[PDB]
Amino acid sequence: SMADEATRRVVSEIPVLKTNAGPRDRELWVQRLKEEYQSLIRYVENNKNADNDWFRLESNKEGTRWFGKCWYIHDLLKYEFDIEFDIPITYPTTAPEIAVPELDKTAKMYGGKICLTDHFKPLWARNVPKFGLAHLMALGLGPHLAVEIPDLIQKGVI
Repeated sequence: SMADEATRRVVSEIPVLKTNAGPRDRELWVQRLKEEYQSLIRYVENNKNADNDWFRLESNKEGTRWFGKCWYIHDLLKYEFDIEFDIPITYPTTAPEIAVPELDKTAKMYGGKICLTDHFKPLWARNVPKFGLAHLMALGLGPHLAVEIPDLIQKGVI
């Protein structure tokens, strides 16, 4: 319950996605992407109320390449990081691999691609295709930054 209660507490205000289709899937992809932007923009607006407007994302015309910025705040000091990911052909079953290239200074990184907890993959698999890029940010990058950025600051690499 407690895995289930926690996820829900983090994402219940984020629009659930419905369409089970990846980039190759024509109108279903077009519909999927509209769900991605729907879910992304509500999260971002909710984040403004939370005084935790911690990321911007944008995509190419076909919505297969993503890039943007995240912001972490430690001891009142703000840190910015460039982020990117491509959409796997197998999305939304296969979660994308988020890259923070400029950190490629930490061991939790293979080219620029961060290393999430072993707990993320099962968490994503249990929810396919309801979770999207909003949830990847909310349940993946978010908790990663809360462990990684304090560690790197302490290690004097940031």
